[PDB]
This record gives sequence, C-alpha cells and structure tokens, in this order.
Amino acid sequence: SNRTILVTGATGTQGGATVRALLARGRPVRALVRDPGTDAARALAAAGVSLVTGDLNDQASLRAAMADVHGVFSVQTFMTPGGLGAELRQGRAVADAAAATGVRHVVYSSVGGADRASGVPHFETKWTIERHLRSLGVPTTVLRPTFFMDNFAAWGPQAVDGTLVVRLPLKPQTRVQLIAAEDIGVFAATAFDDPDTYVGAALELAGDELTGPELAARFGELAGMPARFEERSLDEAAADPWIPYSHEIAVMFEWFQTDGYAADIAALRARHPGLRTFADWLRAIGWRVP
Amino acid sequence: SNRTILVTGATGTQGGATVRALLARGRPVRALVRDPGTDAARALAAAGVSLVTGDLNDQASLRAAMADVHGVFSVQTFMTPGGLGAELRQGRAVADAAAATGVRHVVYSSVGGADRASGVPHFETKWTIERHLRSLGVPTTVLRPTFFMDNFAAWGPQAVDGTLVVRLPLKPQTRVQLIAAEDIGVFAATAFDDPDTYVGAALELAGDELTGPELAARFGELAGMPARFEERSLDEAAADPWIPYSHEIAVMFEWFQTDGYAADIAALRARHPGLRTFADWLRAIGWRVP
Repeated sequence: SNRTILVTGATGTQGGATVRALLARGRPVRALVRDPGTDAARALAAAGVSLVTGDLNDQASLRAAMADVHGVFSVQTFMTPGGLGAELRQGRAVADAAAATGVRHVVYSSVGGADRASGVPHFETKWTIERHLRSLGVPTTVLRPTFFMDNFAAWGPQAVDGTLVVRLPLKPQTRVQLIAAEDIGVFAATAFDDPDTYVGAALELAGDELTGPELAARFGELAGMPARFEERSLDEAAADPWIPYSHEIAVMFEWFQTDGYAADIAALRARHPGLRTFADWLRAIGWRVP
Repeated sequence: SNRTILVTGATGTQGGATVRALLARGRPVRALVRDPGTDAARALAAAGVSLVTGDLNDQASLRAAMADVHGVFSVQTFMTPGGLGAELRQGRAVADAAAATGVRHVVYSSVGGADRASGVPHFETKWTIERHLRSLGVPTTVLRPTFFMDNFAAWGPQAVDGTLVVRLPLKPQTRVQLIAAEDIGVFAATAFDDPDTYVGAALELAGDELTGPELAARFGELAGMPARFEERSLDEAAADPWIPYSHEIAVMFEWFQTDGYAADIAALRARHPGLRTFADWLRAIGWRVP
C-alpha cells in the first residue's frame, strides 16, 4: 500500500532479471516503455508487469510513472549513441524524479570499484550518479556488480577448429570477479523487502572469481570441447574494430590487471545461498558456441 | 641542447597555436604525423617544423619521436570514434613515453575544474591523465583551459532574418569563462622557457568572463547586426540531433550553471599582458556569420 516497484531498463538484462526476482517475491511491478508492442514488452505484460507507455527521458513521463510506487530500480547503460553523457543525464533524472515523487526506496545499479577512483570512464559516470542520489537524500541501496557473466559470454570464447579459445587482455594469473545478472535481480528484490539491512548500503556483487585459463576450462567442460586461454595485449584489444567500445573495454581490463574488484563472495553467499558460480550459470542459461 | 619540443595534435587548434608560440620564442619544434602530405602537415613544414611520419598510438613510434627532445606538449580530444576510452589511453601513453625517454618537461592540456570532481565525463578523463602524469614523476605543467572561444564560435550564433541569435543552455545571468587557443599556446611556450615558475604548476586559463547576452552583443558588434541571447533548457540542448556530442555538452553546460570555472584572469593578464578578450579575439580571427 502501495508495494509497486517501477523497474527501469525492464526489457534489458538487469532490469529483466529484477522483474523476475520481484515477481517471485510477490511484488507488483510496473515498467515504462516506449513501445508496448515489442516482443520484450509483450513478454513483460504476459508475466503480469503493468506497462505504462512513455519515454523515460521525458521528466514528466518519468514522474508520472512513479505515481504511488514504493520503489524504483534504476539502471542505465553507456552503450547507446548518446554515450556517457546520455547515461549520466538519465541516471540523474531518475534520481530527481524519485526525489520529487516521494519514492521510498531506490535501488541503483552502479559498478564495483565506482567508489575507488578507477579512472574508467564508464565507472566514473556511475559514481557521479551515486553522489547525486546521495545529495538528494532519497533512501537508496547501491548494488555494484562486478564483471557480468552475461556479456562475457557474448565476446569471450571463439571456436577455432574444434578448440574453444578465450582471448582477452588479461595476464594468465589475473583473477576477475564475475556476477550473473540473475543475482543482481535477487539482491535488488531482497533489498526492497529488507530495508533495515539494505537502505544506505552499497554492496559489491560477485558469485565467482576466476582466471582466463579457468574461464576457458568452464566453457570447454560444458561444450565437450578442448579449450585454452591466450593473453592479448591491451593495445591490441583496444584497437580491435570488431569489439564495440573496444577502447573503453581495454581501459576496464587494464584496471582488472592493476586493481580489480573487491566483492566479498563468502558474505554474499551467506545471504543468498543460490549465488551463481560461472559453472552454475553457464549450465542454467544453456550457453552455446558461436 | 637539445631544445626541441614535440607537439602532439600539431595539426589541431591547440597544438597549432602551441607550435606558433614555440617558434615565436625560437624553440625548435617537432611533430609526429600520420601523413605529411596533408595541407595542415605541409603548412607545419613550411613554418620550419620537423615532421616525423608515424602514428602516435604506436608506443615505439611515440618513443622514437621523443628522441632527444627537451619537452612534449600533450593534448588529446574525446571527439573521435574511440571517445573517452581512446582519449584516456592516448593521454596515458604520451605520459608513459615521456617517462621512458627522459623527457625533461611535459606541458599537458587538461580542463578547468578537472580537479574539482565535476562529474563531467570528458573532464574526468583529463583528471585521470593528470593523476597518471603525477604518478610517473615526470616534470609537468598542467594548463587547464576554460571554455574555448574557438569552438564557441562554430556553434553559438545563428543569423535569423538579420539578427544574430545565441541560443545556449545558460541562464541569462550565468557567467562563463572563456579562453583563446592562441593563449594556450602562449602559456605552453612560456612554461617551457620558465620551468622554475611553471614546473609543478597547474593553471586554470581564461581571458574573459561573459554572460550569454554579453556574448551575443560581441558577435553583433563585430558583424554590424542586432543580436540577442535566448536561454534553452538543458533537456532541449541535450537532445539536439545537430549538436555533436550533444548530451556531453549539456552535462558541461549544467556544470557551468551549478559550478563553473575559477581562473584568475587578473593574475593571468599580469603574466601575459596580451591575453585575449572575446572582443579582441573575434576581431583577430575575422569571425564570420554562417
């Protein structure tokens, strides 16, 4: 009264996962979408999500969408034509709308290390959004995901004559923390239902921590194929015409090499005993070789 | 012995200005360019600049270009297809090359407020580059330009039936500090010839500080036309399809509204009595209505 959560990015990977986790806890869910006729929008409706049609970049539409809601899940991506500037404006606009409409709890998806002066441009934008939320005093839980399993499956492994080759700008011993989008959903929904524990918290999220060689072995094990890891230079990775936002990704990998994530996996698994390992996750999403 | 300065971005506005200022003080100047056959490259050669042909994004080429040089002028732009990630990598690579080749003095072009946690994505990249330079211990002067006169002439004013209209996302009373690229050159060259005063310094640079209405009046006065200023919203400016990097520019203008530059114009004019006002500058570059 009212218990509804507005989920931004509801048709994307994190927002979609958050919708599922919320429905699994019996929260009512609302999403603001530009076109409710898409397959993704229609799938939300079939799941019981209330769709409001509108553009969230219209301030008034965003406020209208927050009418009577308890909470908002706020997530943006830099991977649009408006890039980091567009991301920043949208993140701050969601925050402003929440403050204006009396939203009781925002869960904001940031990034692990956002608070550690990484210098990674897309981390720094999320930090700026965190600071803005804090300045407004809206009750907030910040989730700071580590490396998404979901995106490092789409460009990591390549089949080369029957061997799976993971070629990334990591040293063979560089450990990388990873998180399933499904678990971001779990923690968002958990946060809304336990504000005493979660309001004012910022939690770095990982379900696994693996090297390049270990990642390759997991793909190969599932696929029934030999696998190997090969280091590539940061310069080579940065300049790759086939990797979207290659230069930005290379800056991020250099930060994995120099600094890296700091989630407390054990603490997270204590709270969420089903926290996915990479092996868990691969099997559950039926990963296939491209 | 040796007195040569390597100027990065030598064919661009700041690097070009820096070349002129250095030649005016009798420094030898070197530039690394991908194609020495361009009009811009050939103009540098005619001015007495030694061209080395190569790509600066090749580490070895960049080190080679710094052989025996005294100093390096380091400048990058986010306005390329590789965006802020590409800028960051290049800025850090110039710094690394300078450290490796024993360069005695780097002058780095940052941005006013880079040090004040602006949250503006392209300011934050320059701050990250500053921090990297500082970490390497290479003797450095940081120049932090304010709003370039040279770019706010290319998109500010528009002729509408014989009236010049400056339409920007500023409140009519918002004061903006501005700087001529020519003066960045002057301060870079001055820094190399006075290391005692300039090494370890970071100087915010402006030659004028004006409101929107004042900017319009200056364009109109030169052009012999009536002029006026009109505020537009940040949202409208951000979403403009005809402004490249519109969203990023709107984030920057919002920072002009909330925070703004802090150069000490009087102190700068004491050092450089020819520091250009906007009126000075317009007249000198023969600005024309588009």
